[PDB]
Amino acid sequence: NQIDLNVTCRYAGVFHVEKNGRYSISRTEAADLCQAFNSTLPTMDQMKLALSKGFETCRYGFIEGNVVIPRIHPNAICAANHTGVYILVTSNTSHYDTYCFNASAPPEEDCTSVTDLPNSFDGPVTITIVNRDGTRYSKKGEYRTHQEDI
Ligand SMILES: O=C(Nc1ccccc1)Nc1cccnc1
Repeated sequence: NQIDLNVTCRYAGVFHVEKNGRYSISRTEAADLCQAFNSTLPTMDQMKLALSKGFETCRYGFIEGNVVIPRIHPNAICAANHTGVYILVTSNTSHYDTYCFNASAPPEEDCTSVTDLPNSFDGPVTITIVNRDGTRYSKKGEYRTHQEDI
């Protein structure tokens, strides 16, 4: 009973979380997942500020109200070569990665690793935070509050 959560640098408190190496998070799960990091789904304004500080990914993820990809450098296989906060408009499907926003993180680029999951609750899952540099932090718990996400 294991969940891997790959996380990134934080940029103005915003970071990306990919679960189990696949698009696999629902909007309800995303809010619960960010809550386990004492975080919330970013607002568009928070995401735009993070982008301005150097944040980009090549993965769709929830923010508050939309599913987006922050892009700095045009890449044909990331958000159709767009720059800025690219907003997904048309999709059949409901599961993506998520972004999260931690107000207590540093104001600009924070590329230190994540070494805790401070607000997970008691539960049976081995949850492993996987940093981009491969460093890991694991703890037994749960973060999902909606049965349909389990
Ligand atoms: O904030 C964190 N831990 C913590 C919380 C309160 C007091 C002391 C430590 N971890 C974290 C979360 C989201 C992104 N990066 C790091």
